[PDB]
Amino acid sequence: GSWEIDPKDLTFLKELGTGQFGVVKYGKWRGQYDVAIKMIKEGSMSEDEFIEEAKVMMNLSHEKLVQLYGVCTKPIFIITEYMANGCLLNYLREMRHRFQTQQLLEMCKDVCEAMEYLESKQFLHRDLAARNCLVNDQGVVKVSDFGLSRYVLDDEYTSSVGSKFPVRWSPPEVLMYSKFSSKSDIWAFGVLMWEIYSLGKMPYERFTNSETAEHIAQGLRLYRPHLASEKVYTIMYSCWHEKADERPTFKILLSNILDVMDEE
Ligand SMILES: Cc1cc(-c2ccnc(Nc3cnn(C)c3)n2)ccc1CNC(=O)N1CC(OC(C)C)C1
Repeated sequence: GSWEIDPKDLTFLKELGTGQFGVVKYGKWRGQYDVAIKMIKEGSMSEDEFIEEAKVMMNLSHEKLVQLYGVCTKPIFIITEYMANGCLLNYLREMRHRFQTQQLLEMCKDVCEAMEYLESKQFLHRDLAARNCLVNDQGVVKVSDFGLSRYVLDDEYTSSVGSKFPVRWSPPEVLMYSKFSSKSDIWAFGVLMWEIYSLGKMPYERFTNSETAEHIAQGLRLYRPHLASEKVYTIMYSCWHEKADERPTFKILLSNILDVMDEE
């Protein structure tokens, strides 16, 4: 099929790590083109549902999305774009980079462009956070594994009380009522900007998940990272309005980030 990649066209070269579905490896497709290969461990994925949605994910084409090239469905494999510099979260925590804030702003812009595109397709990421962003050889950040949360069978990940749930990237109405929308992706983007300007600090670093959920339920918020200007903090803070309707769109966040870039 159009979505299906012949696994005999793959050459496995390096292990990259382990995620919710198991090992990811680096390799080549037809001897020439770098790819990342997710080897989906048995029982970790609702596979038939994912296969049908891979038809829609293939067509989600934006330069700031980590592209899904295809799937191996005859473990099943997911074949994606390769990002030489790995995960954004680990990238931010490498102090050797000595990032300027203009560089941090450009990572935010990168992610916001991917997400303005997904929102234009009415497609929700559902687990946006720095761990689900990757960095290529030119320092470009792209958004990875968008939509994949729907096919995770692990109950610790899919329940809002589970140990693996993205509590610290979740708006109040997700934590209280499981009400997901474009505005929960907005909430998580603001936490992501906070992670970037915090150089990979855990949000609510001194709190448990349970204490975070009570905190944000009482109206309390993350506060300004040392490297965020007042204008940058205003942008991320706009994402955390208690009323989902009063949060910006990604088109509006993109205009604000572009505005501020004119100041560095
Ligand atoms: C290990 C790994 C590598 C990659 C990957 C892809 C492309 N390029 C590179 N490059 C690179 C260079 N160095 N390193 C170390 C990596 N890496 C992508 C994901 C993962 C693991 N997460 C995972 O699979 N998840 C599915 C998602 O599910 C939730 C959203 C529900 C989280």
